Amino acid sequence: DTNIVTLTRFVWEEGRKARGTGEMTQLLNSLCTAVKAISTAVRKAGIAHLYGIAGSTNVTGDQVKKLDVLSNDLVINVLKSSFATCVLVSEEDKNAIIVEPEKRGKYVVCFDPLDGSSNIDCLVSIGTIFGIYRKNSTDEPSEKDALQPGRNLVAAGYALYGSATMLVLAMVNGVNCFMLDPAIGEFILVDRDVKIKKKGSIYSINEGYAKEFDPAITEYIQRKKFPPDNSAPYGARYVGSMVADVHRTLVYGGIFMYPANKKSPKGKLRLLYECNPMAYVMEKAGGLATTGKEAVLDIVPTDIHQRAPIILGSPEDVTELLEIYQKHA
Amino acid sequence: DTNIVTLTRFVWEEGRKARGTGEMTQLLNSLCTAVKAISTAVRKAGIAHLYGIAGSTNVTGDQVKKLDVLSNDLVINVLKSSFATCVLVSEEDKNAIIVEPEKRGKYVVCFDPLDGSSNIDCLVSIGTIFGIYRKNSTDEPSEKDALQPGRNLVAAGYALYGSATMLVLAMVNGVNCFMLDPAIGEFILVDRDVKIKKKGSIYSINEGYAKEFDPAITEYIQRKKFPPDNSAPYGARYVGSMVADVHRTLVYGGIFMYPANKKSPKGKLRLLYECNPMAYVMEKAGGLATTGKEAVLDIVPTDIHQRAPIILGSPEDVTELLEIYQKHA
Amino acid sequence: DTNIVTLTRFVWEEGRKARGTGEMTQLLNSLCTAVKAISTAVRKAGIAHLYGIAGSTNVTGDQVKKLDVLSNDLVINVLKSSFATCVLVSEEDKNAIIVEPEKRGKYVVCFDPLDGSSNIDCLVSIGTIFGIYRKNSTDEPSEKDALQPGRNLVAAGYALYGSATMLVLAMVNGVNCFMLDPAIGEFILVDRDVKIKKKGSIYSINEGYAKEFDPAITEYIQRKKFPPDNSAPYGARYVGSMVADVHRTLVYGGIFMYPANKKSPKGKLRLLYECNPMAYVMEKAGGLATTGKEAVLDIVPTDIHQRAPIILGSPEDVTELLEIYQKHA
Amino acid sequence: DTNIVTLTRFVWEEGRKARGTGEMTQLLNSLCTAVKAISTAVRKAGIAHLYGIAGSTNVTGDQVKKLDVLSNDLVINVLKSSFATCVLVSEEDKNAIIVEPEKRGKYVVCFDPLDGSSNIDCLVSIGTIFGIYRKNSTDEPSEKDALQPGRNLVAAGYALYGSATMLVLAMVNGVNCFMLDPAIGEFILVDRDVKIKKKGSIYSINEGYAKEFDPAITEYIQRKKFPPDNSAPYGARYVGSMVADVHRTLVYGGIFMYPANKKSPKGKLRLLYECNPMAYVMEKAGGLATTGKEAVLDIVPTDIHQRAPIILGSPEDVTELLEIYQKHA
Ligand SMILES: O=P(O)(O)OC[C@H]1O[C@](O)(CO)[C@@H](O)[C@@H]1O
Ligand SMILES: O=P(O)(O)OC[C@H]1O[C@](O)(CO)[C@@H](O)[C@@H]1O
Ligand SMILES: O=P(O)(O)OC[C@H]1O[C@](O)(CO)[C@@H](O)[C@@H]1O
Ligand SMILES: O=P(O)(O)OC[C@H]1O[C@](O)(CO)[C@@H](O)[C@@H]1O
Ligand SMILES: [Mg+2]
Ligand SMILES: [Mg+2]
Ligand SMILES: [Mg+2]
Ligand SMILES: [Mg+2]
Ligand SMILES: [Mg+2]
Ligand SMILES: [Mg+2]
Ligand SMILES: [Mg+2]
Ligand SMILES: [Mg+2]
Ligand SMILES: [Mg+2]
Ligand SMILES: [Mg+2]
Ligand SMILES: [Mg+2]
Ligand SMILES: [Mg+2]
Repeated sequence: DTNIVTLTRFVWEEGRKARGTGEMTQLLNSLCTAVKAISTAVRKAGIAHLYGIAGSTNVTGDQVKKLDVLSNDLVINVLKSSFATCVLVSEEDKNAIIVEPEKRGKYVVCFDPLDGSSNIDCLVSIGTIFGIYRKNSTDEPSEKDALQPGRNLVAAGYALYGSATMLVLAMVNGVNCFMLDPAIGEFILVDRDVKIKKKGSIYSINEGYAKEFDPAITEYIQRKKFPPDNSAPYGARYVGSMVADVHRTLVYGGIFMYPANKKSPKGKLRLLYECNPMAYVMEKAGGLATTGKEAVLDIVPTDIHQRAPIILGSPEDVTELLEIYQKHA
Repeated sequence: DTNIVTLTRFVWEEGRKARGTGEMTQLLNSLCTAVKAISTAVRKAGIAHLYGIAGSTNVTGDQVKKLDVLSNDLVINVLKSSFATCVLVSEEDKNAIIVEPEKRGKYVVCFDPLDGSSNIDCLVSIGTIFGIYRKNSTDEPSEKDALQPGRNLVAAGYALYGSATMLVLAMVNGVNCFMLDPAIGEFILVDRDVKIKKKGSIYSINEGYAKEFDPAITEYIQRKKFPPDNSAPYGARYVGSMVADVHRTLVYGGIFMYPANKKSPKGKLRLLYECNPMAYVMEKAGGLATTGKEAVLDIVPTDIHQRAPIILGSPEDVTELLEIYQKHA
Repeated sequence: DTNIVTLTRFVWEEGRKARGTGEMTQLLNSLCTAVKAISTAVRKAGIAHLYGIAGSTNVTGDQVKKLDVLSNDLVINVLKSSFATCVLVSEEDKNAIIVEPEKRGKYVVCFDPLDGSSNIDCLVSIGTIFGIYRKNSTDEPSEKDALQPGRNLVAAGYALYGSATMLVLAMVNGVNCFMLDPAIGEFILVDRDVKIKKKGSIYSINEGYAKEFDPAITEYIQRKKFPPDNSAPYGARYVGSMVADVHRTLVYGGIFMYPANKKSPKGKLRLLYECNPMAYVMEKAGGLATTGKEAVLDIVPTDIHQRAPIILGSPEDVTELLEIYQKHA
Repeated sequence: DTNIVTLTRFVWEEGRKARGTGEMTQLLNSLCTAVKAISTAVRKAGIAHLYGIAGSTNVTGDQVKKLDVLSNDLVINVLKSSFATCVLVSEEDKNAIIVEPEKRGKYVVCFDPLDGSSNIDCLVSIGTIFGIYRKNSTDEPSEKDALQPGRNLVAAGYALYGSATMLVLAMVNGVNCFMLDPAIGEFILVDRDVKIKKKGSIYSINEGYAKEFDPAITEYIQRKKFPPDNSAPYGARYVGSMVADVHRTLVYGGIFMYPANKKSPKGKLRLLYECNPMAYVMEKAGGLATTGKEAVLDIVPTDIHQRAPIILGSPEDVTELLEIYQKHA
């Protein structure tokens, strides 16, 4: 169209304001390259024979897939080569990766290189999740520097490999959506300064765990099906990939839940590279993100791979649920 | 790789056996071209400004979307130009389209040009559904020729615009999956002669209608959450696009339900271009497809736009549900 | 645009007229798949490390390149699998390939799988050339069936991997250009029934052989630079890939020459899979194609790999040259 | 491959050394986006109906084409939005474009947005040419700042839309080739620190102007055809697009000539955005670039649209020609 707002440009201009080393741009710019490479391998994964196990288990017990490994090498290498990072945390690595001194920059990046594992083989939409923190310490970089609360985030978001490829990016001022254009391989701004509705009509949870749910979730779900005021019941949606279910929740509004259950005190989703980035996006969009007892973004992690319940979405729906928990406490 | 099994080749060879006019190949071959064009517009739909209403209502009351209109023109035109069709039924047209005499062939094609409407804007996977019948009558072609039971189907299947684009094709001998390769725009065979597991671990239904469900569905869902034998409960998945939920059901096994409810005697999904094609795929894959009272494929339609409950999936799961209905009858 | 004239459709309709086995369509349709695969590997050849020698010499003494080998396997396999061919002649194979009995069809296809070898590494436009003959004999298929004059051709043309990818196709009624659309991988009709100008302003020959040229070529070139009537001199163009130089000659008009020289009685270009297909295109376009002494299309070959001088182009320019040769004879 | 040297990365690292504002990277990075957009429109130009005149004449008398206009808007807009430029000179604009104050940076960029005009319609390879100078003056930016000799260049090069898309980039330390990967839309390093052979075997000139050539060119051409030492004659190549002929000359070696003629005292190629960028590339590659009487890079321009003879290539060939001119002087 001959004037093209790309994620690359939009980023200079934003951080142009606060005169900067500009290495955030180099960082985000390297992450896009990793995102396009993953998007491309995923669009042809059965032709490239990329579905299957790799033959290892990761620290949180996931059966690793070939695409986990490809997308993880891709993200690690482009992050290093950006000269903008010093500590990397990934779902797929037991410990934090410390960047070699020549390539160090001031940022720590937590990421899930491929989220949605149960959905790879059936071609359901899948994604990549990331959060970026500035290094706070003066000490030599270490795993410690990844142990900050989600409120310290400077940038967060995700790539969605859906019917189209979208890069959702949240920073201190707001949330912006960029769609990948396959013909020129740029990320193009499509939604500016996104805000989630005050209240939704959709609830998204895996109801197969009904037997393990706490009484607050149980009551809340029953209320979504049998409204007390005789309003229309909520529709149910659970795609089964966090990135897809959170993304719909952002665009259409509503609520997404992966609560603590009887079996899991801490839920299943991982705090550093699933829960915090999603909660940061939601908060920057005007929504909320809570365990049922406290804000996800205030938790000080003690383990890079720790888990957390999460309930996120429109503020009115998330608040109604918080009240049920307070009512039971 | 220099030997390429494309959907085009695989089709000559199959129908090569029964020496043929070969116009089925011309037909399926034209449908691929429509499928690649739709796949391409969908991958860049927000950049092309293709999300939104068109500003009409279709015969079954859907709020029409720009992509409904594009994908529907694309399918109509390529079907005509194939010289293989005489009657077209589409979700988006009040009546059957009769093909102009110069372009007539012996096939009637029912299709949903873009399925998954609620999922377009949030980038969730979406699709195209079709079923092909031979003309049975000697009369001038008419809407009548689309009114055959699903058992008369000669070919059926769907395109899935997911993380990758897949063409699932069922014919008298079996079901085969072809993945679109974006670099050369061919459909490449990836799964040969697919069979669905005897029994699954996943149930897929919109539980927001709990208040309208009949007692058979209600009991069946409660049994999936609280197993009587104390086996692990089923996981829940509901993407919200028929094509995506059926596809997962085909690959991983399990069950998919869009049952009659108190509000809808006939359910919501449409018999000619949603229920029959999916039920034909399932049956050709070794699964089942029933209203709760009879086989989808035996219903003789009386209206091109009529609806039908549908419950489809692994034979063991679909049978357990049928028993509950018999138990209540 | 929702009505798409593809090479696939245009071919059914043409041969629809003369009711046919339709295996020409299957043939041309398989050749497109090979053409898109080659087009794709060529667009990324330095990234895939596809420039270089393969490490063999072919029958006419060419230093073979990796891309020669890839494009040649691709063309052989798709031709076989089309069930439309019984004898294949390729630049890259010492002898004619006889197709295994199960896959036999009635066509013999001569082809140059990758033309333009000197131009691969410098990214200059390159191509694929082919001619198709019906089998005339009743004998078991043999190399003999490829030894027919170019006038027996039923179809001929070329793919050009230039700034865009074009498939030029000549058949009994005329010449049509199809451009490959990278987004949907179809060949789309762009120029219908092409005709070359009666007279051009461009001459295309490698003038580095001035010392070996016969006196007819020498005089003709001097006349192009110093017109006797004081008209503007012709411009010179020599891309150095037959497919590119012939294609420009077709579109803009003019003349292309690879004449016999003192060193080569028969010139360098190869009769079966370079000279005949190009001469058939030219003649179907209203131009001419001659050795300097006789029509290329009338030569009865005695060797699948024999060479022939060729001078082709607008009829007025090619005739002026023929007169010079008659004048010298 | 999971480690990807892109033009983007390679540029940070180079200019990383000399700690910088980094706006050269932003500049080159914006130019790539323009280059991919042009590459994409050119690959489908006949399907998009992009061949034809626009219906104007530019300052140096060229009949303007639709693609001239598209590629020129694309380059202007991405240059502005980079915040790295203050003065733009383009073939297609009568005067220098002064950038609006908010978007000013320190660089002046001269460019030919689409070179190769005679070759667009016949699908011959075409290109984009550019040279970048730092602003030297303290005055408000003006056309004056584009009037520097080619020796002041900080960066120069070209995009080639050939069988593949290549970005050739010359800077103070050397010349590097990046190939565009269509699947991820990045420029990937393929040739590092390119050097042109000391001596070639190819001469590239439009011999249709034989009647207007000076006696030095005439003798030089005759020597290429009739070697005095009885070595093999040079091959001739003239694609007819400067970018293609210069690129081959860089890779294979040899010589390229667009000399002053009797009709044109200054030749035809344009100094600011054709001759200088090409001469800078050549010199950085170890070759030479001369008018026949002086180095192209030393000419102080007096007019943004002035023309210059140019003879460029391997140093041994270019020197032999210079000697002929000295011999005639
Ligand atoms: O199958 P479950 O227990 O509902 O898990 C679904 C969740 O698991 C994940 O795959 C991560 O493991 C998320 O993407 C998704 O939200
Ligand atoms: O929102 P609901 O009532 O669950 O409808 C979902 C169904 O509707 C459809 O969009 C068709 O209208 C299907 O693709 C999907 O199965
Ligand atoms: O280098 P030469 O002798 O001019 O050969 C050019 C010819 O050679 C070919 O590469 C075939 O060998 C043709 O494509 C082209 O016309
Ligand atoms: O047709 P001519 O006079 O040889 O001009 C060819 C030159 O013209 C250009 O098109 C620029 O006008 C160059 O790309 C090419 O070198
Ligand atoms: Mg995992
Ligand atoms: Mg995850
Ligand atoms: Mg993961
Ligand atoms: Mg609808
Ligand atoms: Mg539907
Ligand atoms: Mg629909
Ligand atoms: Mg060869
Ligand atoms: Mg050849
Ligand atoms: Mg060849
Ligand atoms: Mg021009
Ligand atoms: Mg130019
Ligand atoms: Mg130009």
